[PDB]
Amino acid sequence: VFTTVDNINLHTQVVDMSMTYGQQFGPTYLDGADVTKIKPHNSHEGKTFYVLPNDDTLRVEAFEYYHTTDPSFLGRYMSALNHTKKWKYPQVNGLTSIKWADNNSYLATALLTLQQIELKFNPPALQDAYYRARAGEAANFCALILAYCNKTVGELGDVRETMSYLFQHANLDSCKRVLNVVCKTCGQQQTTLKGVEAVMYMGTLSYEQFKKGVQIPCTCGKQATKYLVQQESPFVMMSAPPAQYELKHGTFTCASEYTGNYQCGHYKHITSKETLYCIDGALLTKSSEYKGPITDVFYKENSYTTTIK
Ligand SMILES: CO/N=C(/c1ccc2cc(OC)ccc2c1)[C@@H]1CCCN([C@H]2CC[C@@H](O)CC2)C1
Ligand SMILES: [Cl-]
Ligand SMILES: [Zn+2]
Ligand SMILES: [Zn+2]
Repeated sequence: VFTTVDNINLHTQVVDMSMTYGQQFGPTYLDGADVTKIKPHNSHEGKTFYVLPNDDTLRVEAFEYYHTTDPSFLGRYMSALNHTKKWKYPQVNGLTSIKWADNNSYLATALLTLQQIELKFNPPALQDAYYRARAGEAANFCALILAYCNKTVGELGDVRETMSYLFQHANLDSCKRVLNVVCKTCGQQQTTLKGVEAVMYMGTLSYEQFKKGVQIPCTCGKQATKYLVQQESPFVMMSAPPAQYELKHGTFTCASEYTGNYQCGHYKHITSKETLYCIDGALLTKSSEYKGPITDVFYKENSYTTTIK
């Protein structure tokens, strides 16, 4: 029998049927399933089991693969894998999606988004899982996302919360956003964001509107105008409270629709390819135009410098 924490460095161990896996190894999982209360079977010899990082070597390996120090991570990860592996991951419109189960609509929408933006995860667990998931095997990636976000299967989620959590574990250091807020009493004031903060915004969905200028409260009492001075990033995420919004073809990359409230709701994913495709888990519907309660819109960027002198 073998044990590991990353499924990359494996360790050979001893087969003894009298003691539960929990008494010999500690908490043990086989392909997600909690076998801690189980004693070893004759058919298990040679398989790979996961265990918690109790050995100092396993601590190091788990940190290098998952980029977290949380001891419970693996536990949570494995618990999530017990469900994500049962889900169906149909190909829909050239992307990997999830047939609806366990309120996963936010997860399916985040999954489709991740497959359409240029992102480079730093943790190897995530890089490996990402490439597997882009090809259709997305159980591990979804379990890892649930784990990194401290969400459980069935638990309610926000697509923006998920994307932001994950961006933290991505190489966005080269990203840069220069803004300029212009109040008529306070004057002009410029700011520069780098990293994760440069690729997200909250307040408006329209990126063209962010470039033209958006009204925001100022402390003096007036409304100030914030406009985008410079964007250096592979993508940009714009969020806003759900509202009826008209997605025009060729003007965005993809978008999150949300119907419902803080208690109960359902997420749909819209993407602009050669026309507007609406991916509701395993369901797909095409349309030339789309109007819906949008809350996230994702745009592609390379380098932008404002024309406002
Ligand atoms: C009722 O939804 N309102 C929302 C909201 C509010 C204010 C916002 C302000 C923004 O900045 C200007 C940007 C985005 C905003 C989004 C979200 C969007 C939909 C998904 N989440 C989940 C959160 C966990 C659980 O409660 C289920 C819903 C709620
Ligand atoms: Cl409802
Ligand atoms: Zn002011
Ligand atoms: Zn309800």
